[PDB]
Amino acid sequence: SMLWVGVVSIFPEMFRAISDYGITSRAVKQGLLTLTCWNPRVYTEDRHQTVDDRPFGGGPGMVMKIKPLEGALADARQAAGGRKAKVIYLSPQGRQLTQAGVRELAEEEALILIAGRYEGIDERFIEEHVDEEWSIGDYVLSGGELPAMVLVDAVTRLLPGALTDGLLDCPHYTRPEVYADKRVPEVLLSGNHEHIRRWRLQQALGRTWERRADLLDSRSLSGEEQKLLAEYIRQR
Amino acid sequence: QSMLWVGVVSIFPEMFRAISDYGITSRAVKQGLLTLTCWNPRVYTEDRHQTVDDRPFGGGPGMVMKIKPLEGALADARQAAGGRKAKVIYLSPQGRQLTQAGVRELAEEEALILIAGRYEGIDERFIEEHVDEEWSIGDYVLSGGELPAMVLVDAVTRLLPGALTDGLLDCPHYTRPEVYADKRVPEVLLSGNHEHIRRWRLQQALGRTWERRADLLDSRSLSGEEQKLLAEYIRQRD
Ligand SMILES: CCCCCCCCNCc1ccc(CNC(=O)c2csc3nc[nH]c(=O)c23)cc1
Ligand SMILES: CCCCCCCCNCc1ccc(CNC(=O)c2csc3nc[nH]c(=O)c23)cc1
Repeated sequence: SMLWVGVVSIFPEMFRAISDYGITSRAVKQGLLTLTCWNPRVYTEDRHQTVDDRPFGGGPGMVMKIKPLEGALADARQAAGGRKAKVIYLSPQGRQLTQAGVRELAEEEALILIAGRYEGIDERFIEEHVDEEWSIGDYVLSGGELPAMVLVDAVTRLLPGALTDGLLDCPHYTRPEVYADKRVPEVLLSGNHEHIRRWRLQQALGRTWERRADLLDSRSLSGEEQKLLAEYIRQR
Repeated sequence: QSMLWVGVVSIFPEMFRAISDYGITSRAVKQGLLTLTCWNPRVYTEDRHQTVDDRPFGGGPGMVMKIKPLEGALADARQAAGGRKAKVIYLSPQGRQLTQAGVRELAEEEALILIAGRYEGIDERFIEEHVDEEWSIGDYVLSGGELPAMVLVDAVTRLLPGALTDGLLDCPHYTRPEVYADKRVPEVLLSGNHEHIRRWRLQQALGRTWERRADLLDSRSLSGEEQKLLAEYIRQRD
Protein backbone atom coordinates (compact mmCIF):
# COMPACT_ATOMS: atom_id res chain seq x y z
CA SER A 1 0.00 0.00 0.00
CA MET A 2 1.59 3.19 -1.43
CA LEU A 3 0.06 5.46 1.23
CA TRP A 4 -1.36 4.74 4.67
CA VAL A 5 -3.85 7.27 6.14
CA GLY A 6 -5.07 7.27 9.72
CA VAL A 7 -7.86 9.74 10.59
CA VAL A 8 -8.42 10.79 14.26
CA SER A 9 -12.02 12.07 14.49
CA ILE A 10 -15.11 11.75 16.76
CA PHE A 11 -17.21 10.97 13.55
CA PRO A 12 -15.43 8.01 11.90
CA GLU A 13 -18.59 7.16 9.90
CA MET A 14 -18.46 10.54 8.00
CA PHE A 15 -15.49 9.12 6.15
CA ARG A 16 -17.70 6.70 4.11
CA ALA A 17 -17.99 9.62 1.60
CA ILE A 18 -14.34 8.89 0.65
CA SER A 19 -13.95 5.18 1.48
CA ASP A 20 -17.15 4.08 -0.41
CA TYR A 21 -17.12 6.54 -3.40
CA GLY A 22 -14.78 8.06 -6.04
CA ILE A 23 -11.05 7.59 -6.76
CA THR A 24 -10.28 7.19 -3.00
CA SER A 25 -12.70 4.19 -2.83
CA ARG A 26 -11.01 2.75 -5.97
CA ALA A 27 -7.52 3.24 -4.35
CA VAL A 28 -8.59 1.23 -1.23
CA LYS A 29 -9.94 -1.58 -3.50
CA GLN A 30 -6.80 -1.44 -5.76
CA GLY A 31 -4.71 -1.90 -2.56
CA LEU A 32 -3.01 1.43 -3.40
CA LEU A 33 -4.23 3.28 -0.25
CA THR A 34 -5.05 2.15 3.35
CA LEU A 35 -7.65 4.26 5.22
CA THR A 36 -8.28 3.76 8.95
CA CYS A 37 -10.25 5.72 11.62
CA TRP A 38 -9.50 6.22 15.32
CA ASN A 39 -12.33 7.65 17.43
CA PRO A 40 -10.80 9.40 20.49
CA ARG A 41 -14.12 8.65 22.38
CA VAL A 42 -12.84 5.00 22.89
CA TYR A 43 -9.38 6.07 24.32
CA THR A 44 -10.87 7.77 27.37
CA GLU A 45 -10.33 6.05 30.83
CA ASP A 46 -13.95 5.04 31.86
CA ARG A 47 -17.48 5.81 30.41
CA HIS A 48 -18.06 9.02 32.43
CA GLN A 49 -14.71 9.94 30.82
CA THR A 50 -15.86 12.27 27.97
CA VAL A 51 -13.54 12.75 24.89
CA ASP A 52 -13.91 16.55 25.42
CA ASP A 53 -14.28 18.80 28.50
CA ARG A 54 -15.20 22.41 29.52
CA PRO A 55 -12.72 25.23 28.59
CA PHE A 56 -10.33 26.77 31.18
CA GLY A 57 -11.12 30.43 31.93
CA GLY A 58 -14.80 29.85 31.13
CA GLY A 59 -16.44 30.50 27.78
CA PRO A 60 -18.89 28.58 25.54
CA GLY A 61 -18.25 25.23 23.84
CA MET A 62 -15.93 22.33 24.72
CA VAL A 63 -12.22 21.54 24.13
CA MET A 64 -10.86 18.13 23.21
CA LYS A 65 -8.99 16.47 26.18
CA ILE A 66 -5.27 15.60 25.62
CA LYS A 67 -5.47 11.98 26.92
CA PRO A 68 -8.14 10.55 24.42
CA LEU A 69 -6.19 12.23 21.52
CA GLU A 70 -2.89 10.84 22.79
CA GLY A 71 -4.47 7.33 23.02
CA ALA A 72 -5.92 7.49 19.46
CA LEU A 73 -2.59 8.83 18.07
CA ALA A 74 -0.42 6.23 19.85
CA ASP A 75 -2.76 3.45 18.56
CA ALA A 76 -2.66 4.83 14.95
CA ARG A 77 1.18 5.14 15.23
CA GLN A 78 1.38 1.48 16.21
CA ALA A 79 -0.97 0.40 13.35
CA ALA A 80 1.17 2.41 10.85
CA GLY A 81 3.98 -0.07 11.66
CA GLY A 82 7.49 0.97 10.65
CA ARG A 83 6.22 3.75 8.38
CA LYS A 84 7.48 7.34 8.78
CA ALA A 85 4.17 8.97 9.94
CA LYS A 86 3.57 12.74 9.52
CA VAL A 87 0.94 14.08 11.98
CA ILE A 88 -1.30 16.83 10.44
CA TYR A 89 -3.81 18.90 12.41
CA LEU A 90 -6.64 20.20 10.09
CA SER A 91 -6.96 23.80 11.35
CA PRO A 92 -8.16 27.28 10.17
CA GLN A 93 -4.80 28.50 11.70
CA GLY A 94 -2.81 26.22 9.36
CA ARG A 95 -0.85 26.82 6.17
CA GLN A 96 -3.20 27.10 3.19
CA LEU A 97 -3.33 23.95 1.12
CA THR A 98 -2.08 24.34 -2.53
CA GLN A 99 -1.18 21.75 -5.16
CA ALA A 100 2.52 22.19 -4.15
CA GLY A 101 1.58 21.21 -0.54
CA VAL A 102 -0.45 18.21 -1.88
CA ARG A 103 2.67 17.02 -3.87
CA GLU A 104 4.72 17.34 -0.60
CA LEU A 105 2.16 15.23 1.39
CA ALA A 106 1.92 12.67 -1.47
CA GLU A 107 5.68 11.87 -0.95
CA GLU A 108 4.79 10.59 2.58
CA GLU A 109 4.46 6.88 3.38
CA ALA A 110 2.05 7.43 6.31
CA LEU A 111 -0.28 10.30 7.32
CA ILE A 112 -2.17 10.79 10.58
CA LEU A 113 -4.87 13.47 10.27
CA ILE A 114 -6.39 15.12 13.31
CA ALA A 115 -9.88 16.52 12.73
CA GLY A 116 -11.02 18.54 15.73
CA ARG A 117 -14.40 20.32 16.05
CA TYR A 118 -15.52 24.00 16.56
CA GLU A 119 -13.99 24.74 19.95
CA GLY A 120 -10.70 22.97 19.02
CA ILE A 121 -8.20 20.75 20.75
CA ASP A 122 -5.86 21.54 23.76
CA GLU A 123 -2.77 23.59 22.73
CA ARG A 124 -0.39 21.25 24.60
CA PHE A 125 -1.47 18.34 22.36
CA ILE A 126 -0.57 20.41 19.25
CA GLU A 127 2.76 21.62 20.82
CA GLU A 128 3.69 18.03 21.73
CA HIS A 129 2.37 15.83 18.89
CA VAL A 130 1.43 17.81 15.74
CA ASP A 131 4.03 18.12 12.90
CA GLU A 132 2.10 20.36 10.45
CA GLU A 133 -1.11 22.42 10.55
CA TRP A 134 -3.13 22.82 7.33
CA SER A 135 -6.13 24.91 6.30
CA ILE A 136 -8.16 24.31 3.13
CA GLY A 137 -9.23 28.00 2.72
CA ASP A 138 -10.14 31.35 4.32
CA TYR A 139 -13.73 30.50 5.17
CA VAL A 140 -15.29 29.14 8.38
CA LEU A 141 -16.38 25.48 8.57
CA SER A 142 -17.81 23.81 11.73
CA GLY A 143 -15.06 21.11 11.92
CA GLY A 144 -12.12 19.39 10.20
CA GLU A 145 -13.66 16.19 8.69
CA LEU A 146 -14.55 17.75 5.33
CA PRO A 147 -11.03 19.40 5.19
CA ALA A 148 -9.53 15.93 6.05
CA MET A 149 -11.49 14.29 3.19
CA VAL A 150 -10.42 17.14 0.83
CA LEU A 151 -6.78 16.47 1.80
CA VAL A 152 -7.14 12.69 1.33
CA ASP A 153 -8.94 13.20 -2.08
CA ALA A 154 -6.27 15.67 -3.41
CA VAL A 155 -3.37 13.38 -2.31
CA THR A 156 -4.92 10.11 -3.64
CA ARG A 157 -5.12 11.72 -7.15
CA LEU A 158 -1.26 11.75 -7.14
CA LEU A 159 -0.85 8.07 -6.12
CA PRO A 160 0.64 6.05 -9.06
CA GLY A 161 -2.12 4.14 -10.85
CA ALA A 162 -4.98 5.98 -9.08
CA LEU A 163 -5.84 8.02 -12.23
CA THR A 164 -0.63 22.11 -11.97
CA ASP A 165 1.67 24.46 -14.06
CA GLY A 166 0.28 27.45 -12.11
CA LEU A 167 -2.39 27.93 -14.81
CA LEU A 168 -6.17 27.30 -14.97
CA ASP A 169 -7.42 24.61 -17.39
CA CYS A 170 -8.53 25.22 -21.02
CA PRO A 171 -12.30 24.65 -21.85
CA HIS A 172 -13.49 21.07 -22.47
CA TYR A 173 -15.81 19.97 -25.22
CA THR A 174 -17.66 16.74 -25.98
CA ARG A 175 -20.34 15.40 -28.43
CA PRO A 176 -22.50 16.84 -30.09
CA GLU A 177 -20.39 19.19 -32.33
CA VAL A 178 -23.41 21.58 -32.17
CA TYR A 179 -25.62 22.06 -29.13
CA ALA A 180 -28.26 24.83 -28.79
CA ASP A 181 -26.62 26.95 -31.62
CA LYS A 182 -23.07 26.60 -30.08
CA ARG A 183 -20.26 24.82 -32.00
CA VAL A 184 -17.02 23.19 -30.78
CA PRO A 185 -13.93 25.34 -31.84
CA GLU A 186 -12.82 24.08 -35.25
CA VAL A 187 -9.20 23.70 -34.09
CA LEU A 188 -10.39 20.80 -31.82
CA LEU A 189 -12.53 19.13 -34.56
CA SER A 190 -10.04 19.68 -37.44
CA GLY A 191 -6.47 20.21 -36.34
CA ASN A 192 -3.03 18.74 -35.67
CA HIS A 193 -1.40 18.28 -32.20
CA GLU A 194 0.52 21.64 -32.52
CA HIS A 195 -2.64 23.70 -33.36
CA ILE A 196 -4.62 22.16 -30.49
CA ARG A 197 -1.76 22.35 -27.96
CA ARG A 198 -1.11 26.02 -28.84
CA TRP A 199 -4.93 26.74 -28.66
CA ARG A 200 -5.23 24.88 -25.29
CA LEU A 201 -2.12 26.76 -23.95
CA GLN A 202 -3.61 30.11 -25.10
CA GLN A 203 -7.09 29.40 -23.63
CA ALA A 204 -5.37 28.28 -20.36
CA LEU A 205 -3.19 31.44 -20.31
CA GLY A 206 -6.17 33.59 -21.29
CA ARG A 207 -8.62 32.21 -18.70
CA THR A 208 -5.87 32.51 -15.98
CA TRP A 209 -5.25 36.16 -17.01
CA GLU A 210 -8.99 36.88 -16.92
CA ARG A 211 -9.90 35.25 -13.58
CA ARG A 212 -6.75 34.63 -11.52
CA ALA A 213 -4.16 37.20 -12.63
CA ASP A 214 -2.34 36.72 -9.22
CA LEU A 215 -1.24 33.22 -10.46
CA LEU A 216 0.65 35.08 -13.26
CA ASP A 217 2.53 37.54 -10.94
CA SER A 218 4.25 34.54 -9.20
CA ARG A 219 4.86 32.77 -12.57
CA SER A 220 7.28 33.91 -15.27
CA LEU A 221 5.93 33.79 -18.84
CA SER A 222 7.89 32.22 -21.71
CA GLY A 223 8.30 33.64 -25.25
CA GLU A 224 5.43 31.57 -26.65
CA GLU A 225 3.25 32.24 -23.55
CA GLN A 226 3.72 36.04 -23.67
CA LYS A 227 2.91 36.00 -27.40
CA LEU A 228 -0.10 33.62 -27.05
CA LEU A 229 -1.39 35.70 -24.12
CA ALA A 230 -1.03 39.04 -25.90
CA GLU A 231 -2.77 37.50 -28.95
CA TYR A 232 -5.57 36.21 -26.65
CA ILE A 233 -6.08 39.61 -24.91
CA ARG A 234 -6.14 41.51 -28.24
CA GLN A 235 -8.55 38.95 -29.90
CA ARG A 236 -11.24 39.16 -27.10
CA GLN B 1 -40.82 28.07 4.42
CA SER B 2 -37.07 27.10 4.82
CA MET B 3 -34.42 29.88 4.92
CA LEU B 4 -32.29 28.16 2.26
CA TRP B 5 -33.10 25.61 -0.46
CA VAL B 6 -30.09 23.67 -1.87
CA GLY B 7 -30.21 21.38 -4.90
CA VAL B 8 -27.03 19.39 -5.60
CA VAL B 9 -26.38 17.90 -9.10
CA SER B 10 -23.87 15.02 -8.63
CA ILE B 11 -23.35 11.37 -9.79
CA PHE B 12 -22.71 10.38 -6.08
CA PRO B 13 -25.80 11.63 -4.16
CA GLU B 14 -24.93 9.29 -1.25
CA MET B 15 -21.65 11.17 -0.53
CA PHE B 16 -23.84 14.01 0.86
CA ARG B 17 -24.71 11.94 3.97
CA ALA B 18 -21.56 13.58 5.46
CA ILE B 19 -23.59 16.83 5.61
CA SER B 20 -27.21 15.62 5.85
CA ASP B 21 -26.48 13.20 8.77
CA TYR B 22 -23.75 15.26 10.69
CA GLY B 23 -23.09 18.61 12.26
CA ILE B 24 -24.86 21.96 11.90
CA THR B 25 -26.09 21.15 8.36
CA SER B 26 -27.86 17.98 9.71
CA ARG B 27 -29.38 20.15 12.48
CA ALA B 28 -30.57 22.83 9.95
CA VAL B 29 -32.39 20.11 7.90
CA LYS B 30 -34.09 18.80 11.09
CA GLN B 31 -34.84 22.42 12.30
CA GLY B 32 -36.43 22.94 8.83
CA LEU B 33 -33.97 25.89 8.37
CA LEU B 34 -32.29 24.28 5.29
CA THR B 35 -33.63 21.95 2.52
CA LEU B 36 -31.14 19.59 0.86
CA THR B 37 -32.00 17.68 -2.34
CA CYS B 38 -29.86 15.62 -4.77
CA TRP B 39 -30.26 15.15 -8.55
CA ASN B 40 -28.23 12.31 -10.05
CA PRO B 41 -27.61 13.06 -13.80
CA ARG B 42 -27.35 9.21 -14.15
CA VAL B 43 -31.20 8.96 -14.04
CA TYR B 44 -31.39 11.33 -17.05
CA THR B 45 -29.36 8.81 -19.24
CA GLU B 46 -30.75 6.77 -22.17
CA ASP B 47 -28.59 3.54 -22.14
CA ARG B 48 -28.81 0.52 -19.70
CA HIS B 49 -25.19 1.16 -18.47
CA GLN B 50 -25.89 4.79 -17.36
CA THR B 51 -22.93 6.69 -18.98
CA VAL B 52 -22.67 10.43 -18.09
CA ASP B 53 -19.25 10.92 -19.69
CA ASP B 54 -18.19 11.10 -23.40
CA ARG B 55 -14.69 11.42 -25.09
CA PRO B 56 -13.08 14.92 -25.28
CA PHE B 57 -13.04 16.73 -28.67
CA GLY B 58 -9.52 17.44 -29.92
CA GLY B 59 -8.19 14.33 -28.21
CA GLY B 60 -6.61 14.25 -24.77
CA PRO B 61 -6.96 11.94 -21.75
CA GLY B 62 -10.06 11.49 -19.60
CA MET B 63 -13.77 12.04 -20.30
CA VAL B 64 -16.10 15.08 -20.22
CA MET B 65 -19.61 15.23 -18.74
CA LYS B 66 -22.40 15.09 -21.43
CA ILE B 67 -24.63 18.20 -21.74
CA LYS B 68 -27.97 16.30 -21.89
CA PRO B 69 -27.87 14.39 -18.47
CA LEU B 70 -26.77 17.70 -16.77
CA GLU B 71 -29.51 19.66 -18.54
CA GLY B 72 -32.11 17.09 -17.40
CA ALA B 73 -31.00 17.13 -13.75
CA LEU B 74 -30.81 20.99 -13.76
CA ALA B 75 -34.27 21.46 -15.34
CA ASP B 76 -35.73 19.03 -12.72
CA ALA B 77 -33.96 20.83 -9.81
CA ARG B 78 -35.05 24.28 -11.14
CA GLN B 79 -38.68 22.98 -11.17
CA ALA B 80 -38.35 21.61 -7.56
CA ALA B 81 -36.85 24.96 -6.41
CA GLY B 82 -40.33 26.41 -7.17
CA GLY B 83 -40.59 30.20 -7.27
CA ARG B 84 -37.31 30.75 -5.39
CA LYS B 85 -34.62 33.00 -7.01
CA ALA B 86 -32.13 30.13 -7.74
CA LYS B 87 -28.42 30.89 -8.34
CA VAL B 88 -26.67 28.11 -10.36
CA ILE B 89 -23.06 27.50 -9.12
CA TYR B 90 -20.56 25.23 -10.86
CA LEU B 91 -17.92 23.95 -8.35
CA SER B 92 -14.74 24.37 -10.42
CA PRO B 93 -10.93 24.83 -9.94
CA GLN B 94 -11.37 27.68 -12.55
CA GLY B 95 -13.82 29.52 -10.28
CA ARG B 96 -13.68 32.45 -7.89
CA GLN B 97 -11.80 31.43 -4.71
CA LEU B 98 -14.25 31.02 -1.86
CA THR B 99 -13.52 33.35 1.15
CA GLN B 100 -15.71 34.35 4.12
CA ALA B 101 -16.81 37.45 2.09
CA GLY B 102 -17.94 35.05 -0.68
CA VAL B 103 -19.80 32.89 1.86
CA ARG B 104 -21.69 36.00 3.18
CA GLU B 105 -22.70 36.83 -0.44
CA LEU B 106 -23.86 33.22 -1.05
CA ALA B 107 -25.78 33.20 2.31
CA GLU B 108 -28.01 36.09 1.03
CA GLU B 109 -29.49 33.69 -1.60
CA GLU B 110 -32.87 31.99 -1.17
CA ALA B 111 -32.03 29.00 -3.41
CA LEU B 112 -28.77 27.41 -4.63
CA ILE B 113 -28.17 24.83 -7.27
CA LEU B 114 -24.72 23.32 -7.10
CA ILE B 115 -23.13 21.44 -9.95
CA ALA B 116 -20.62 18.87 -8.95
CA GLY B 117 -18.66 17.68 -11.93
CA ARG B 118 -16.63 14.53 -12.34
CA TYR B 119 -13.92 13.30 -14.74
CA GLU B 120 -11.89 16.12 -16.50
CA GLY B 121 -14.79 18.57 -16.22
CA ILE B 122 -18.14 19.43 -17.89
CA ASP B 123 -18.77 20.86 -21.47
CA GLU B 124 -18.04 24.55 -21.85
CA ARG B 125 -21.35 25.19 -23.66
CA PHE B 126 -23.29 23.82 -20.64
CA ILE B 127 -21.45 26.39 -18.42
CA GLU B 128 -21.98 29.24 -20.97
CA GLU B 129 -25.71 28.39 -21.22
CA HIS B 130 -26.74 27.40 -17.65
CA VAL B 131 -24.13 28.39 -14.98
CA ASP B 132 -24.37 31.78 -13.18
CA GLU B 133 -21.15 31.63 -11.06
CA GLU B 134 -18.10 29.38 -10.80
CA TRP B 135 -16.46 28.80 -7.40
CA SER B 136 -13.29 27.13 -6.23
CA ILE B 137 -12.51 26.09 -2.63
CA GLY B 138 -8.68 26.35 -3.09
CA ASP B 139 -5.66 26.06 -5.42
CA TYR B 140 -5.43 22.26 -5.34
CA VAL B 141 -6.93 19.56 -7.59
CA LEU B 142 -9.68 17.26 -6.30
CA SER B 143 -11.34 14.40 -8.29
CA GLY B 144 -14.88 15.77 -7.91
CA GLY B 145 -16.94 18.77 -6.90
CA GLU B 146 -18.85 16.88 -4.15
CA LEU B 147 -16.44 17.70 -1.25
CA PRO B 148 -16.24 21.37 -2.50
CA ALA B 149 -20.08 21.45 -2.62
CA MET B 150 -20.32 20.13 1.01
CA VAL B 151 -17.66 22.69 2.13
CA LEU B 152 -19.75 25.45 0.51
CA VAL B 153 -23.01 24.26 2.15
CA ASP B 154 -21.33 23.97 5.60
CA ALA B 155 -19.74 27.43 5.45
CA VAL B 156 -23.07 28.99 4.29
CA THR B 157 -25.29 27.05 6.78
CA ARG B 158 -23.21 28.54 9.67
CA LEU B 159 -24.61 31.98 8.65
CA LEU B 160 -28.30 30.88 8.55
CA PRO B 161 -30.27 32.55 11.44
CA GLY B 162 -30.72 30.08 14.30
CA ALA B 163 -28.22 27.53 12.93
CA LEU B 164 -25.55 28.46 15.53
CA THR B 165 -17.63 39.34 14.75
CA ASP B 166 -13.83 39.02 14.15
CA GLY B 167 -11.78 37.99 11.02
CA LEU B 168 -8.63 36.79 12.88
CA LEU B 169 -7.23 33.38 14.05
CA ASP B 170 -8.32 31.77 17.32
CA CYS B 171 -6.61 32.07 20.75
CA PRO B 172 -5.17 28.79 22.27
CA HIS B 173 -7.55 26.39 24.03
CA TYR B 174 -6.94 24.59 27.28
CA THR B 175 -8.80 21.88 29.19
CA ARG B 176 -8.31 19.56 32.23
CA PRO B 177 -5.75 18.60 33.67
CA GLU B 178 -4.09 21.92 34.77
CA VAL B 179 -0.75 20.02 34.40
CA TYR B 180 0.00 17.37 31.80
CA ALA B 181 3.51 15.95 31.10
CA ASP B 182 5.29 19.01 32.72
CA LYS B 183 3.05 21.56 30.83
CA ARG B 184 0.76 23.96 32.76
CA VAL B 185 -2.27 26.01 31.67
CA PRO B 186 -1.37 29.79 31.61
CA GLU B 187 -2.06 31.27 35.11
CA VAL B 188 -4.26 34.06 33.56
CA LEU B 189 -6.89 31.40 32.58
CA LEU B 190 -6.74 29.60 35.97
CA SER B 191 -7.12 33.06 37.75
CA GLY B 192 -10.82 33.67 36.88
CA ASN B 193 -10.96 37.45 36.24
CA HIS B 194 -13.53 38.14 33.46
CA GLU B 195 -11.87 41.29 31.95
CA HIS B 196 -8.29 39.84 32.16
CA ILE B 197 -9.05 36.47 30.40
CA ARG B 198 -10.97 38.45 27.71
CA ARG B 199 -7.92 40.80 26.98
CA TRP B 200 -5.47 37.84 27.07
CA ARG B 201 -7.58 35.86 24.49
CA LEU B 202 -7.91 38.89 22.20
CA GLN B 203 -4.09 39.52 22.42
CA GLN B 204 -3.26 35.83 21.72
CA ALA B 205 -5.72 35.93 18.74
CA LEU B 206 -4.15 39.17 17.41
CA GLY B 207 -0.67 37.78 18.08
CA ARG B 208 -1.16 34.38 16.39
CA THR B 209 -2.78 36.15 13.35
CA TRP B 210 0.21 38.55 13.13
CA GLU B 211 2.64 35.60 13.37
CA ARG B 212 1.04 33.25 10.81
CA ARG B 213 -1.38 35.19 8.59
CA ALA B 214 -0.20 38.82 8.58
CA ASP B 215 -2.08 39.32 5.22
CA LEU B 216 -5.40 39.10 7.18
CA LEU B 217 -4.22 42.23 9.09
CA ASP B 218 -3.33 44.34 5.98
CA SER B 219 -6.90 44.28 4.56
CA ARG B 220 -8.08 45.05 8.15
CA SER B 221 -8.01 48.17 10.37
CA LEU B 222 -7.46 47.40 14.06
CA SER B 223 -8.98 49.50 16.88
CA GLY B 224 -6.78 51.42 19.37
CA GLU B 225 -7.49 48.77 22.07
CA GLU B 226 -6.29 46.00 19.63
CA GLN B 227 -3.40 48.14 18.26
CA LYS B 228 -1.92 48.31 21.81
CA LEU B 229 -2.48 44.60 22.69
CA LEU B 230 -0.80 43.50 19.42
CA ALA B 231 2.25 45.83 19.92
CA GLU B 232 2.51 44.57 23.56
CA TYR B 233 2.37 40.95 22.25
CA ILE B 234 5.08 41.54 19.60
CA ARG B 235 7.61 43.14 21.97
CA GLN B 236 6.90 40.67 24.86
CA ARG B 237 7.79 37.59 22.77
CA ASP B 238 11.18 35.81 22.40
C1 LIG C 1 -11.78 35.85 22.07
C2 LIG C 1 -10.73 35.47 21.01
C3 LIG C 1 -11.32 34.45 20.03
C4 LIG C 1 -10.64 34.56 18.65
C5 LIG C 1 -11.69 34.67 17.53
C6 LIG C 1 -11.27 33.84 16.30
C7 LIG C 1 -12.13 32.57 16.19
C8 LIG C 1 -12.15 32.03 14.73
N1 LIG C 1 -11.86 30.56 14.63
C9 LIG C 1 -12.92 29.70 15.21
C10 LIG C 1 -13.03 28.45 14.59
C11 LIG C 1 -12.22 27.37 14.99
C12 LIG C 1 -12.36 26.12 14.36
C13 LIG C 1 -13.33 25.93 13.36
C14 LIG C 1 -13.50 24.68 12.74
N2 LIG C 1 -12.77 24.65 11.46
C15 LIG C 1 -11.87 23.70 11.18
O1 LIG C 1 -11.62 22.84 12.03
C16 LIG C 1 -11.15 23.75 10.00
C17 LIG C 1 -10.18 22.81 9.88
S1 LIG C 1 -9.37 23.03 8.39
C18 LIG C 1 -10.23 24.35 7.97
N3 LIG C 1 -10.06 25.04 6.83
C19 LIG C 1 -10.90 26.10 6.50
N4 LIG C 1 -11.83 26.42 7.38
C20 LIG C 1 -11.99 25.71 8.61
O2 LIG C 1 -12.90 26.15 9.33
C21 LIG C 1 -11.19 24.64 8.92
C22 LIG C 1 -14.16 27.00 12.99
C23 LIG C 1 -13.99 28.26 13.59
C1 LIG D 1 -4.30 26.05 -9.05
C2 LIG D 1 -5.59 25.73 -9.79
C3 LIG D 1 -5.22 24.92 -11.03
C4 LIG D 1 -6.47 24.54 -11.84
C5 LIG D 1 -6.06 23.77 -13.09
C6 LIG D 1 -6.19 22.26 -12.86
C7 LIG D 1 -7.01 21.60 -13.98
C8 LIG D 1 -8.48 21.42 -13.56
N1 LIG D 1 -9.33 20.86 -14.65
C9 LIG D 1 -9.59 19.39 -14.56
C10 LIG D 1 -10.37 19.03 -13.46
C11 LIG D 1 -11.67 19.53 -13.31
C12 LIG D 1 -12.43 19.20 -12.19
C13 LIG D 1 -11.88 18.37 -11.19
C14 LIG D 1 -12.63 18.05 -10.04
N2 LIG D 1 -12.60 19.15 -9.03
C15 LIG D 1 -13.56 20.10 -8.93
O1 LIG D 1 -14.52 20.12 -9.70
C16 LIG D 1 -13.46 21.09 -8.00
C17 LIG D 1 -14.56 21.83 -7.80
S1 LIG D 1 -14.17 23.13 -6.83
C18 LIG D 1 -12.71 22.75 -6.62
N3 LIG D 1 -11.86 23.45 -5.87
C19 LIG D 1 -10.52 23.12 -5.83
N4 LIG D 1 -10.17 22.04 -6.51
C20 LIG D 1 -11.06 21.31 -7.31
O2 LIG D 1 -10.57 20.36 -7.93
C21 LIG D 1 -12.36 21.65 -7.37
C22 LIG D 1 -10.59 17.86 -11.36
C23 LIG D 1 -9.83 18.20 -12.48
